[PDB]
Amino acid sequence: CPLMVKVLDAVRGSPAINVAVHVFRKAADDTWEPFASGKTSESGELHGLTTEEEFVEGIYKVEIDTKSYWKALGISPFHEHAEVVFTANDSGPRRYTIAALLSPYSYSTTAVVTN
Amino acid sequence: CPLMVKVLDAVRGSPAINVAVHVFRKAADDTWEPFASGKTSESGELHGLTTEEEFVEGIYKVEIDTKSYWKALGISPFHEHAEVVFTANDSGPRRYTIAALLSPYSYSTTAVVTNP
Amino acid sequence: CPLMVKVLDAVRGSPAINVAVHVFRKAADDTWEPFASGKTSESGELHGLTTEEEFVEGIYKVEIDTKSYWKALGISPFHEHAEVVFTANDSGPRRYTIAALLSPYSYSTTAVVTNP
Amino acid sequence: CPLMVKVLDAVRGSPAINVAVHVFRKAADDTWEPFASGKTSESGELHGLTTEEEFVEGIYKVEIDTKSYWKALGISPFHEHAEVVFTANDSGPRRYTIAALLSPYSYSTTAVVTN
Ligand SMILES: O=C(O)[C@H]1O[C@@H](Oc2cc(O)cc(/C=C/c3ccc(O)cc3)c2)[C@H](O)[C@@H](O)[C@@H]1O
Ligand SMILES: O=C(O)[C@H]1O[C@@H](Oc2cc(O)cc(/C=C/c3ccc(O)cc3)c2)[C@H](O)[C@@H](O)[C@@H]1O
Repeated sequence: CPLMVKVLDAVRGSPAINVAVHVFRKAADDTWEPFASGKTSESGELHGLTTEEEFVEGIYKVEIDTKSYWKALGISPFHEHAEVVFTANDSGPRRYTIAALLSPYSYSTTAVVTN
Repeated sequence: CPLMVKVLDAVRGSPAINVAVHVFRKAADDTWEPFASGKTSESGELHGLTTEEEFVEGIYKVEIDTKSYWKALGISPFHEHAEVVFTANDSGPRRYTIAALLSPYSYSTTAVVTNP
Repeated sequence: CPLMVKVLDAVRGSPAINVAVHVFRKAADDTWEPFASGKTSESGELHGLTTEEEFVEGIYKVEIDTKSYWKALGISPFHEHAEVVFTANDSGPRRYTIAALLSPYSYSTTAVVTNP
Repeated sequence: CPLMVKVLDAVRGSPAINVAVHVFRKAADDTWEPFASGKTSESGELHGLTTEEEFVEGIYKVEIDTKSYWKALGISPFHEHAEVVFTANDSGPRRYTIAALLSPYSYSTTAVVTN
């Protein structure tokens, strides 16, 4: 599992559950091609997006659909989505975790890249 | 000034200086049209991107060129750019400050929205 | 103004208003002596805590009373207060801005340190 | 394990390893009594601090020794330590995770409280 996503809710102090996540890969023509998607689990995690074989070097975009999350909780949020855009590099460690901490008017995202 | 950007560097404890910022607006055909651009000052602020008249309702993307910023400092960061996407002015005109706190493998962003 | 505090509310996208702030300084005997206190303005800023003369070298604790802030808004938060502890002025006088971004189960804080 | 700590490094994009963590409980006289301590693991985590039986309601302080962490990496940091002060409440979910994301001049901490 070379790419995982973890999403946390800073208002409730919980994992952010049932958040839609869409991953795209940047194509040669510089458009964003759908790559993988899913919804976060009860633990705020989304595993199984891709495989080592398919996750080649390139630029990827992870879009986290924060607006729908907040609206489902009855809260009015600022963003349309949270977006994380990065280059996958083979010279780095093998596993990418993209973590995001959500608030209605803010977020904070880090990458944890490990062997 | 209805849209302003503030960027801080969490490594050095300073304003993030000379950070390029490109703003796009979603057009009727659903693509991202270039809207305004600039770079942060010595105070990490970017003023004067647009005007009240031009900043109409829509969906805007503020791309903060964090990779270019880190590379110019000779460091290899993780993200390409921090993107902030939001609907603006859909309850009338507001003033928006988009703030970002940058580290090489992480960034934070928040919005401060005021009603003049 | 060598020590200033800025607090933002990540729930409402606004300055955090009327947030109490207590600053302590570690005394020679190792306890936390009260140093200055104030509350944030309508802009979420707190100026005038101290002076250049009084703000000598030392270890300072800035306690931001986030629980009191959230409770006054009728919400039940997780932390008691955000504490920011740092050595100041140990390479000569500097100006410090302590910024904090608050949510009920989370907060961020960064420092901006400038040399006049 | 009612209390866990997770520490991440926002400069390196990694877990923060071998970070000292000290937990205190606020005593009746309002002093801070040592309660539990340890160093984060290779995954940036510290488990086994306490037990359900010992972790009673009260105010706790988790001090993360960030200054030593940064200095060991050759980096000059701003803070003496990161401090997380909170009330443990039995009406809430059973497990507290205190997460912290470190930079030299900044940090960000959340609580994930789950069943
Ligand atoms: O199940 C697991 O292995 C772990 O899940 C962990 O949850 C995570 C996992 C992860 O890869 C990253 C985070 C990141 C927290 C974070 C905190 C602040 C911020 O600005 C951004 C992110 C939390 C729990 O914190 C830990 O307590 C548990 O053990
Ligand atoms: O628009 C607003 O109401 C306010 O936003 C403010 O934006 C700032 C300015 C500043 O000096 C620091 C900050 C700190 C932002 C911050 C962002 C992310 C984080 O994790 C921690 C702090 C924000 C402007 O300083 C103020 O002039 C304006 O008024």
